[PDB]
Amino acid sequence: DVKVQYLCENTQTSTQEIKGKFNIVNTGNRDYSLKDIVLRYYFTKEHNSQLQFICSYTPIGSGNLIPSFGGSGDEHYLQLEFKDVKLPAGGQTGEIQFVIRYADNSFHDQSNDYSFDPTIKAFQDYGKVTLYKNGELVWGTPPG
Repeated sequence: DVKVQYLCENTQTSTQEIKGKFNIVNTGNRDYSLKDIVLRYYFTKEHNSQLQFICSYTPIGSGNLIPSFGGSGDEHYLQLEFKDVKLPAGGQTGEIQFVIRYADNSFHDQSNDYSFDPTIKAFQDYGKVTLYKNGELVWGTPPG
C-alpha cells in the first residue's frame, strides 16, 4: 500500500556524513496523510557525540519533517515523522534528502550500517528502510 525508495549519495565507507534520499510512494487506491507515517533508517552509533539531522532539500518542504534519533548504539536509527502532508492514492513525495552528522564532526563507519547500500545510485524500492503506519510495520524489515 505504501513503500520507500532509496538512493545512496555518500558511498564513502568511513565518512563524517551519512547522505542519501528517500521517496515515499503510495501504491494503492486510498489517500493518506504523511502524519500517520513513520520512517526509519538504521545505522550504528559508535561515538557518544549527539547526532544532527539536515534536510538539504525536499519538494514537500523541509519544515514538514519531524526528525529524531533513537535506539541503542549498535542499532541506532534516524526516524522521520511528518506534519499533515497529503499523499494521494498513487502519488509520491518526491525526494527527501537526508544528512546525518555528529555534532562534533567525528567520523562514522557506514560499513556497519544496516540501511547503507552504496550499490543503489538511483531510486529503487528498498526494504532496509522501514515504514510504520499507526504502529504497524507496513514496509520493509528492521534489523533482526
